[PDB]
Amino acid sequence: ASLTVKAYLLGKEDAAREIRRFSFCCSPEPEAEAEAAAGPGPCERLLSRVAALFPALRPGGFQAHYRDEDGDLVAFSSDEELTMAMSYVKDDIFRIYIKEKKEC
Amino acid sequence: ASLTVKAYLLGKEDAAREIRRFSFCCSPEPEAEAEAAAGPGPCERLLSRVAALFPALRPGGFQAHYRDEDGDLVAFSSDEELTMAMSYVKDDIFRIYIKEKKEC
Amino acid sequence: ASLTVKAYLLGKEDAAREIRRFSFCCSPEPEAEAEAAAGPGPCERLLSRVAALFPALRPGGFQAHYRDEDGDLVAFSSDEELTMAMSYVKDDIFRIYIKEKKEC
Amino acid sequence: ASLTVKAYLLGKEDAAREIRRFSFCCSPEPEAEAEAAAGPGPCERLLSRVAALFPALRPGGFQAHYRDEDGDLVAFSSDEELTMAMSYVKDDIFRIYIKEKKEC
Amino acid sequence: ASLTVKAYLLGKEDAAREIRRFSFCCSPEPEAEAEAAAGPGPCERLLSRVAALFPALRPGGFQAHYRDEDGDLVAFSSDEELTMAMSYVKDDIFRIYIKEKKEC
Amino acid sequence: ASLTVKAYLLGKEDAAREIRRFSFCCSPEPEAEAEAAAGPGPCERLLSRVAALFPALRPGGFQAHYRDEDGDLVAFSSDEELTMAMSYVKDDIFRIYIKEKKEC
Amino acid sequence: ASLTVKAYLLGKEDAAREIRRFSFCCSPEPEAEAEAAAGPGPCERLLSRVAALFPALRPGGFQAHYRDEDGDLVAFSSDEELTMAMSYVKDDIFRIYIKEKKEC
Amino acid sequence: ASLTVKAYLLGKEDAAREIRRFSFCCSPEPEAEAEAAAGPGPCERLLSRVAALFPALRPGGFQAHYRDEDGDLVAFSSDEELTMAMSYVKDDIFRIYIKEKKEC
Amino acid sequence: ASLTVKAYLLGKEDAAREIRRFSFCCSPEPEAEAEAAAGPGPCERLLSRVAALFPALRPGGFQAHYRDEDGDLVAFSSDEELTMAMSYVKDDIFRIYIKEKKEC
Amino acid sequence: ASLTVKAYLLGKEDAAREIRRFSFCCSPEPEAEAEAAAGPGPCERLLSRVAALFPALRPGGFQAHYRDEDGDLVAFSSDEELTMAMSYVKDDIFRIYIKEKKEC
Repeated sequence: ASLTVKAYLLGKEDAAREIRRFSFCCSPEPEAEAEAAAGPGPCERLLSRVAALFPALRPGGFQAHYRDEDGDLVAFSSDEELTMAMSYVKDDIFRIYIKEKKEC
Repeated sequence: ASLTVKAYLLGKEDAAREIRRFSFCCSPEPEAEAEAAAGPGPCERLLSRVAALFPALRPGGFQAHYRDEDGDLVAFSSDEELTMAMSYVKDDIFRIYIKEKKEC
Repeated sequence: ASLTVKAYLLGKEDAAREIRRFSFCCSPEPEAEAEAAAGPGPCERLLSRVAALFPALRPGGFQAHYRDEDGDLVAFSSDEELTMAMSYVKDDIFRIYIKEKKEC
Repeated sequence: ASLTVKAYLLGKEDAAREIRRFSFCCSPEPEAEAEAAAGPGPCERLLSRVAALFPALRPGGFQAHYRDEDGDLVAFSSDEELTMAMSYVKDDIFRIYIKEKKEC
Repeated sequence: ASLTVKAYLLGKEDAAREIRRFSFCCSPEPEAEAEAAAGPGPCERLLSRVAALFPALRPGGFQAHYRDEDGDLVAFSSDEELTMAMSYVKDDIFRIYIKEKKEC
Repeated sequence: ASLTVKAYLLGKEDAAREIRRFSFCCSPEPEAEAEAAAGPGPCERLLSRVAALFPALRPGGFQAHYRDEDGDLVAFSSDEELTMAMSYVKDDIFRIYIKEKKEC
Repeated sequence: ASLTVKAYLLGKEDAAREIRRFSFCCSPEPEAEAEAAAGPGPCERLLSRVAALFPALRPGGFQAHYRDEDGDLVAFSSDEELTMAMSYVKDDIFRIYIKEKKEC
Repeated sequence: ASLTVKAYLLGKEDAAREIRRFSFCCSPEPEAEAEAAAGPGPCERLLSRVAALFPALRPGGFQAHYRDEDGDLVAFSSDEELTMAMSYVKDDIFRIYIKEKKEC
Repeated sequence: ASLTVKAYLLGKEDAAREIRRFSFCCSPEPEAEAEAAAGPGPCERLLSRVAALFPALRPGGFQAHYRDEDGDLVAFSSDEELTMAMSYVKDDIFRIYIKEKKEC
Repeated sequence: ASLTVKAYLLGKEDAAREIRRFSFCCSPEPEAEAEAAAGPGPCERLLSRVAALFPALRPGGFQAHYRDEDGDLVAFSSDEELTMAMSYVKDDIFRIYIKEKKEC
């Protein structure tokens, strides 16, 4: 399941500041034997890869979102919630919206 | 009864700060024998799951609401009152509105 | 459980004089056999590490605090009370507030 | 009945000098058979635990209070009076106010 | 694989200020023996050549982009992402869009 | 790992008095054999080089800082803490903030 | 390497008081045999020539600066730091900013 | 599945001439045994009920529509197409748009 | 590959007369054994389904189109040309434009 | 060299009557050994494929054109002239204009 993720980085008034467009492999998985318990999570691997590409942000300091049917930026941080996020993929493009974690 | 809960987290002037959109299983229930008295309550399981998802709040320190026909944010904390809250579900989306418990 | 501790050292009017930001390993533990009774405590290892980093203070002469929901600097010195202190961690940052032990 | 007690230690002009925030188990009770007459009292177990945590005070030399509806620091020392003290719990936080027993 | 790169330098309101049009040799590579580990990267050689031509910018202080199918300026800085950038070449012209790295 | 350090020297109201901008080689290391135990530390080599450049300060009499995500000047003096300082590098610029050690 | 240096002399509120615009020969060097150890330094020859032109200042009593990408007046006094200063030359104009050394 | 149908009857320039607002029971179904093959269809029962309410139209002489995401009046006459029509229900209101079948 | 086809039926001045919006299963295929040579074609199954839904047209007497990047109604009748038609799908909606085959 | 050909079929007043948009493989060629002299020509394979797609025309009875820089429909029938036709490809779209061969 080759899945393209188009990571929007949002700015001041929720206008996009930098777009990245990488590829992601959620349903694919490594070798079918346990070298660990079971890897990282599918949302933990996503946020580890969004943090690796953008130079403007550091890992652990950003909140990834998506747009639902109402147009609202629904956040996601879990991997049982990333599966609800990915039911909104249009063609193969999973558009996420990155916002940084400021003061309050 | 698969039931989607869209948890709005309200901010300063009751504008939404973070939206979460999980799923909830009120009328479904576990195995039909008593390993306890009867579990937690259906409102106790809801507020335990809203607190588990949001990183911005800690359990016991938030008040969950809903909108009635007048547009008012009616609070709910009981499980005989959660049944009156859930008579306002529109399609299958049970929109709650989270507010934190500050000074006074 | 990698846990970041941001140690504020408070000054005259409870304004921060020096901030340190180390990492702490409370729930992790050494080898699963007894070379002693059971190590030091998880609060004894914390206050031994806060005293090791700051040159401005000496061990046994400082009181570590935290902020609760009311904004008050609740002190902690026990390890059954450090577990109540650590239920206020926000992302992974456990902010403590150090005050020195003066005359009276 | 898990019950959180936030022990304020009052100072010179009834300003708080040290806050402790422990947990207390009034309505819970041990094994349902008599190894004694009936334990200590529920107020005797409270004041034995407030004295155990604070290093700044010694047992038998402090007066625990609470705030009533008038804002007054009503003292309590009995266990038929601790039950009237605990009808002022707000969420699960039972705020007591400790004052030491000086000269006159 | 002779590949023409038309480097647009963007200005204030994303209007082009200076255009350069050089040639680039991504899939071609030097002698088939290791004088190093493996050269620079194919994106590192691109950004080293864009910085060499423009006198108006200095290396390390510019962000190269491209236009995707939506018309958005998708940035690229990696060499596993330059391969996704170069799937949008039209005839042999790989149009990149240079933006400088200002304050915030 | 070529790493640029931009040393701000702070003044009266934490306004910068002199900026220096040198280069630093933390992860690079000398010849792979022991002429000593293991050199100086990576934080000891940093503070020895900040003291060598500025004529306005003398070695052993300055405290180097950095800004975390909260905007606070977190100090660092150790080399297990310099590794946490250097997880805030933005492009390749590691901005430190120098303050001198006065009376009290 | 003919290199033009435009020496701004800054005044009260960092406004330019006198501009000089001379030429400088950093990478060029004299006869390829040692009449000395190796001349003066390339920063020592620069500050000896800035002091020779301006009548308003005397040698040893001025601090030469440059502007980095942030707009800050980064000072330089070394000749391993003048090489980092000269990576900001725009066409062939190396703009330095002179400030005199007053009381404190 | 109680489902409200708001039947707009369109006029000359696609302006609504009469609105009816009845209720419909698509996913509900009668007794679970075959008194026939399987009833009428779920679209045949809908158009039989729209024709029963409006006095201004006669059955077999009207075309029921719906609005898609583009704002276009997409017609439907089948019951495998009514299931695509009913994926646009907003709260529980299924707005259809009735147009009569004139000359050409 | 669930693929939605929105069939516009064009009228006199290429204005839409009736819209249908069905679903189509191009890349999906039946059981992996040959009961025939290989079914109908993927364009033959499309035009057999567009003719089945619209009552206003009869099979063999309509020309299906699509819009390319120039805005022109490019026709398609082959199944090696339907694969070029379907590279213009936007989200999952494959908009075709039906025109009937009149005199000349 | 994948090359898209957009075949316009011109009508009465040189307005397009049917557009086809196929793909063409001019510079690609079959197996590198002679089963014939050398295939058909690259213009003979083009006009054999334009005649295969359009049902409205028969092979040998149409004249293929292209637009030059003056906007004129320059015809081509040779394969040393098709190479001059294909120097006007814009992105990868080689727009030809088909006209039928009538009386005079």
